[PDB]
Amino acid sequence: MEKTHVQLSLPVLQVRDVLVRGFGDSVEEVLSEARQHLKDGTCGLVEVEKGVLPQLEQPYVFIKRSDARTAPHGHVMVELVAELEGIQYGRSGETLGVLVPHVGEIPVAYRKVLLRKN
Ligand SMILES: Nc1nc2ccc(I)cc2s1
Repeated sequence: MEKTHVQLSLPVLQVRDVLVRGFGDSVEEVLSEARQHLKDGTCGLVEVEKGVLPQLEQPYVFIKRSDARTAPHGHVMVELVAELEGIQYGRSGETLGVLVPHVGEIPVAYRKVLLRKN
């Protein structure tokens, strides 16, 4: 009975602090693990700038904006899209960041999102 969307506040991490630099070894695994870490409260977000992606591990999981009107309760509506070797699995809007495991690193901010659970 999972609701279609969940309001989450994600810790924003600096890339050089991240200890576990991705979720796994295949597109299906990284999407699965991302969704589990989101449910457990153990997922962080790295904002993408020059130099960030080469310091993280593929496949990547991005959170991308899913619409233009829903910022319900101050949370941007987003969905997950994976990337491996330049091919994306999903099509969505602008990237808010790359998701990574959170294992206790100190964040620099929080990003409020309304996440589509599949
Ligand atoms: N299918 C499911 N994916 C997710 C993603 C985030 C959260 I919180 C719960 C679930 S259950």
